[PDB]
Amino acid sequence: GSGMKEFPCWLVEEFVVAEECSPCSNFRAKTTPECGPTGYVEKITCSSSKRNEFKSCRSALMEQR
Repeated sequence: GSGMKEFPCWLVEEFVVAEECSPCSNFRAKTTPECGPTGYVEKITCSSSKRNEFKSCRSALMEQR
């Protein structure tokens, strides 16, 4: 309707994967869209204002023997 604008910090700031992405519970994924393609969401912090966002990463490459 109005056109609310909501964005992350990694899109406008430098982020650092501090916490690898992991599976999303029944509510974790149902609420987070990042759990759609990979289903695993990591925790990246932005050096700018130290902001931790919920991103999605590949687990098959992060840790797959």
